Amino acid sequence: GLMQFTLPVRLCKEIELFHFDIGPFENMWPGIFVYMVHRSCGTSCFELEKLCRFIMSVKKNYRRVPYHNWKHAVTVAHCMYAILQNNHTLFTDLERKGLLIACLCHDLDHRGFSNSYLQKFDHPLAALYSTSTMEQHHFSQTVSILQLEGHNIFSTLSSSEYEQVLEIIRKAIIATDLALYFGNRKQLEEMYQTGSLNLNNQSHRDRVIGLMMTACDLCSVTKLWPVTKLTANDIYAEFWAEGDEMKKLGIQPIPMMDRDKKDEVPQGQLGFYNAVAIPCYTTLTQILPPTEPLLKACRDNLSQWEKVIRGEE
Ligand SMILES: Cn1ncc(C(=O)N2CCC2)c1C(=O)Nc1cccc(-c2nc3ccccc3o2)c1
Ligand SMILES: [Mg+2]
Ligand SMILES: [Zn+2]
Repeated sequence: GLMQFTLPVRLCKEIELFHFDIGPFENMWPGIFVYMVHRSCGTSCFELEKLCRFIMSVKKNYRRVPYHNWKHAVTVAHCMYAILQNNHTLFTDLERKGLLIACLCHDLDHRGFSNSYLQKFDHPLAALYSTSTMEQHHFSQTVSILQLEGHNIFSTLSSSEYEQVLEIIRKAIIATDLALYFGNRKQLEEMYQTGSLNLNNQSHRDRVIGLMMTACDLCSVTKLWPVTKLTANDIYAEFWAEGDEMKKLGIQPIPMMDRDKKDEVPQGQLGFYNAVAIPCYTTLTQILPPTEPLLKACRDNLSQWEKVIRGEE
């Protein structure tokens, strides 16, 4: 009850910044996450014994893949923490509880393959969930872990509060389907420009939490250049393995996934920064002004990729 988590000085300060890197010491990631829940939500919102057991079960259900691993889960949760901390008064007690858990759980049991590859492979998950395949599975894995003995971190919520938090978590995890991001951002852009955006409209909140989820999920593009550049290696390690599996099924992969077209990576990052990242953090900064450091860091990284192309690195 009086058991406060404390970080070493440099972490205590740097963890409040959007561009914080959680570091290569795995055994500290759980304490980093509790620290973020305690400061974001209160030291009262979860039973520590249940939270710790929830976190360790969630960790055990991430796989040893190069990118969509336990470190991605905690990085994405840290990005959400930064947003919530910079937008204190805009979010309810339940949204703060739900969204950090959503971020930790958002890629549970990811095998390092896209929804596309599952569909072309004819994976059982593709038959069970026709759209947002992996994301309905991640949500499904989250409920499973929540139903383990001694793992219900929401035990002291009412029936209605419990259904609300699981609904926040479900929508939050589905929104990490980047196929859904494009229309969600276009609608938020229109609603912001015409002035119809209303944070008391529940369907409007849903959309704003969706864009935050996309923003946190993509947050490798908002780190310092060395973190961004080295995360891109892990991202492409998975992409190229998927490309290999596409060729094994008799299908030429898109160039993004073809390790033969490794040369085209820098131009591919430009496309992604221009088509996805910059629009995402632009719309997010318009709706939530204090998230502007994500946009600025993203722009800096775009400029760094332009320098790679111009043979300056
Ligand atoms: C940095 N980052 N962070 C998350 C993701 C992402 O999309 N994820 C889905 C699971 C994480 C990415 C990312 O880089 N996406 C991306 C998007 C569109 C195109 C390209 C691209 N690269 C190419 C290289 C050579 C030729 C053509 C190429 O096209 C790359
Ligand atoms: Mg995902
Ligand atoms: Zn993710």
